[PDB]
This record gives sequence, structure tokens and C-alpha cells, in this order.
Amino acid sequence: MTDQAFVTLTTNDAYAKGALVLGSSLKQHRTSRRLAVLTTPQVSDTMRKALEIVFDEVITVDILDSGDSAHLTLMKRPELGVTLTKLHCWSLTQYSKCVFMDADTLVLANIDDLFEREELSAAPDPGWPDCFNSGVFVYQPSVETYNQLLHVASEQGSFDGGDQGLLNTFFNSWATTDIRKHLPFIYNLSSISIYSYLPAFKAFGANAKVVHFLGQTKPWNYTYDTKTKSVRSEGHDPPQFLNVWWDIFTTSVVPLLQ
Amino acid sequence: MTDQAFVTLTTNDAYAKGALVLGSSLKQHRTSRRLAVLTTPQVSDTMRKALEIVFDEVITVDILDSGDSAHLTLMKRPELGVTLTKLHCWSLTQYSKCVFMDADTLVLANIDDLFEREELSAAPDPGWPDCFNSGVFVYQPSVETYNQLLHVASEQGSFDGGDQGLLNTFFNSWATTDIRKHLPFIYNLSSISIYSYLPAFKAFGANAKVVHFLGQTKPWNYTYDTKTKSVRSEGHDPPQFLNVWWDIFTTSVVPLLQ
Ligand SMILES: O=c1ccn([C@@H]2O[C@H](COP(=O)(O)OP(=O)(O)O)[C@@H](O)[C@H]2O)c(=O)[nH]1
Ligand SMILES: O=c1ccn([C@@H]2O[C@H](COP(=O)(O)OP(=O)(O)O)[C@@H](O)[C@H]2O)c(=O)[nH]1
Ligand SMILES: [Mn+2]
Ligand SMILES: [Mn+2]
Repeated sequence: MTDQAFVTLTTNDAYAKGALVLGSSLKQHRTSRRLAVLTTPQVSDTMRKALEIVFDEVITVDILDSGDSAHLTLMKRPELGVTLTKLHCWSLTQYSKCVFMDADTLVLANIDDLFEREELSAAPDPGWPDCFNSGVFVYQPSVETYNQLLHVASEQGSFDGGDQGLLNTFFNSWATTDIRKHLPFIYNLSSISIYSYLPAFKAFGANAKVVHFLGQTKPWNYTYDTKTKSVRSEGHDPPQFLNVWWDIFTTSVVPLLQ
Repeated sequence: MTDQAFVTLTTNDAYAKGALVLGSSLKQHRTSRRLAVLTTPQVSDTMRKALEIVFDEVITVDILDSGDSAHLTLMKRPELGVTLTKLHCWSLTQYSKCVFMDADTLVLANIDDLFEREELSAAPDPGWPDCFNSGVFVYQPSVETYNQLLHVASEQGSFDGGDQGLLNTFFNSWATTDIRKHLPFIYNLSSISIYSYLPAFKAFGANAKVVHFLGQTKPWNYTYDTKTKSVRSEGHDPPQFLNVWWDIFTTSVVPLLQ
């Protein structure tokens, strides 16, 4: 199945760790599709090589270069850099169907069945459920769809300063049209939500297929005690998921790394 | 339109203040439907009278009495008292279509158009969006639907210890079947969510039709400074909505009260 892939992004070494963990978990759960990753020149040569091992295809995108299609839009909206680098997943015409996944996610069960959905399928975002979370979405690469996104971005920008605001403004019918485009929450389970309606997490949390480490703090911002096999919560620090992430990092990614 | 109504519940004087505020805001925004409220013998004679003024119909429900249909189910699940008292909204066969509304909600714009939806229509719950929030829902009274709920309650109880868990278990197809049953978030805007994805609140929060004071702290748990016309935040206290609530209470409810 060399026509369908999982696409991610990382513009630095930090998110690269995340992409490496994501990639490893996609293989670990036997995906039959490809694994593709968008990176930038800011990503180190070591992290780049590590990515070439895990990912089937590594695509470099440089929007600071006048040649790049999204370059002039960045001049008008200097704040949308990462957002514009991300929309390039639609430029991946070598693929028919894709599932973009944020570098801060982790797969816990095979999710190849996401490929039955059509553009654009996304799960609800907690906090504001009428907006879908752009961390996990099924889409169809197309230069047209891409140039249209680039236009909306230029014309009105993003109501949230990042991609989710933009992708929601463009695909504004997600909330009210066709329930098939509403991915179940367990395909993009936001790690911080675990305590907003805890009862529901105990009731359905075991069925979790994908964990998104949404928010300020990412898995790589913690420290892991290899001995205890759990995340370090010492000092003024405010778990099972952070551990699964680190387990995969420590066992699969570190050996390969550096 | 004496066949369609808004239904609420209050088992004590606290939530009665809320119901009174809700009722007032429903009238304040010219509803053409009826206003009905379920109460219990625990509600004071003064609050009862106040409710009889605001509401078109006040129904007493006593589930501690062996005669009540839901009485035997309460013996088996001693914790589901309020839950079972609330399900009685389905026993209101004198009404064809109804919109149940939690006593801790407030209306900010006419929402009579909710009557175009069919049982069961609800908005997503923040925290766990695949579950709908049982604070604002369109339903159809029926002794059958009612006895079925009473059964599910007895058989498996509730995964959250209250009605929302129960109503979600019964109407489990809400998440995946028919988008028309998904009420927009602005019809049950959970007040605590205002900071989980703040950007979206600024983008769509103005369109708010209904505010639900979800959670441990209710509007009547605060103190209002009549002079400043704002909620008192003095001492170890952790706003616009709490003010709208108190404004309606101070202007419309207090004069009538006591
Ligand atoms: O400096 C950055 C910020 C973001 N990203 C990528 O953009 C996605 C979206 O950002 P983030 O996950 O930080 O968003 P959040 O879900 O926390 O809002 C990340 O997963 C990464 O794949 C990146 O490569 N570099
Ligand atoms: O002791 C109680 C608890 C709840 N309620 C009613 O049940 C609804 C559901 O409860 P609550 O609003 O406390 O639920 P939450 O939305 O905060 O989970 C309330 O609005 C009231 O109408 C009541 O009458 N007495
Ligand atoms: Mn993310
Ligand atoms: Mn409530």
C-alpha cells in the first residue's frame, strides 16, 4: 500500500524525538501504510539520519527560501511559520490519502482503519467541541486544496495563531455536516482532558488508540528514571501515558540515537 | 403553543434560585413555549410559591414515597436519588416535545428553535466530547422511554454516578449517528471551558445562547455586591456570566422573593 501514508512534522530536535517515538509506535502496531515526515533545515544532521531510519520518506521543507510556494505568505504573517510548514502535507501528491499526526502523539493500537474516512476527518477538540483538533486528521493531498489554504491564511490568518484555527476556518462545515467526518475521541485522546470528566475516562479510556500530548508541556520536557521505569516527579512538579511514551523512547529510540 | 415546554428540576432551595433565574431568562427572551419545573417536598413553601409565579406549571415529585414509579429503583441504587427525580421529565406526557434544562443554566438569546430537533438532541461535553452533556437536551415524553431508563438505571446504574452517565449509556448512538442530534456548543456553553481553548471562546463566544454553570461551584455560591454590580472576589477566591446571572437574580428574582 505505497499510496497511503501517515504524515508528521518537526521543525527542530525537540519535536524530532516525538516524531521518532510516533514513528516507532506506528511500526510497533504493524501499519501497512507508509510513514512520511516533513522536516526543516533547522533539524540536526543526527536527528535527520535517525528519522531516515524510522520513516519511509523524509521531506525537507524550507519556507525561509524565496522558492518555496508558501514563502510570500510568511512575509505577511511572520507568526505563521510552523503553521505554513505543516500545510505542506497537502503538497504530498505522491500519496492519495494521508493521515496527518502531530509529532506530540503516540499510537497505542493499529489505526489503519482511519483510511476509510474522507477529507476532512478529525476528532472533536475538548474545551471547544465544535472545533476539531488538528492533531490527527484524514486528508487528501492536492495542490488546489493547498493553495486555497495558503489563501485563507493570507486573507484572514488564524483565530488561534496556529494551524488548528486555520484548518477549522477553511473546513467550517465539520461541526454540522456529516457525522462520518467526526473521528471518535479515542483516535485523538487529549492527555490533559483525563481530569475534566474523569468518570468518562475510566469508562472509555481503556479503548484509547491515540494519545495526544496537547498543550505547553511535552513528553520530552520531563526526565525519565530508567531504573524505576517512570517519569520523574520531583521538586515543584505538578502518568501511564508519559511512561508509554518514554518506554518506547528508551527501548526503541535511544539505541538508534546519537 | 401549549404542547411544547422547557423543563427543569430543583430538589432544594439552592437550585431553586437557579431555576427561578432560568425561568426569568426564558421569559426575558420571549419564549412561546411553556415553562415547567419538577420539584420535591424538600423545596420550601416560599420557594414553591416563587416558582408558581415564574413557571407555567409546577410538578411535585416524591420518590421517597412507595407510590412513585421510580421508588423501588432507588432502594437498589440509594445514590441515584436526584438522577431518578430528573428522569421524570419523560413522565410529562401532557407535553409532546420538551427541552430539559439544568437549574444551573441561563438563557442569553431566544432558543425556541431547539424545538425543531428530535429526541435526543444534545451538545458535546467538554473533556469527553463523544458524550453529550445532559444539561440541555431535546426529548419526547413517553412512559415507555421512561420505564426503559428506569430499567437501564437498575440493571447497570451510571458510569458517573449521576444522570449524564445514565442518559449517555441509553442513547449511546449519539456519538456516531446523525449529526442533526448534535446541538451546537453555543446551546450549552460550559462556563469552565472558557479557558481550556480560550482562542475559540474569543472567536465564537459572543454567539453564546446558553451558559451552563457546570461543576462544583454554582452562581448562588458567590456573593454579589449590588453597588458595584459584580460578583465579589475577595479573600482566597480563585466573570461576565456570573454577573448576568446575578443581574437577573437581583432585578427580577429578589423583588418577588421572600
Ligand atoms: O516549534 C514547533 C511547534 C510545532 N511543531 C509541529 O507542529 C505540531 C503542532 O504543534 P503542537 O503539537 O506544539 O500543538 P498543540 O497540540 O500542543 O497545540 C507539533 O506536533 C509538531 O509536529 C514543530 O515541528 N515545531
Ligand atoms: O442536589 C441537587 C443536584 C442537582 N439538581 C438538579 O439537577 C441538575 C443536574 O445537576 P448539576 O447542575 O449539579 O450537574 P453538573 O452540570 O454540575 O454536573 C441541576 O441543574 C438541578 O436542576 C437538583 O435539583 N438538586
Ligand atoms: Mn499537538
Ligand atoms: Mn448542570
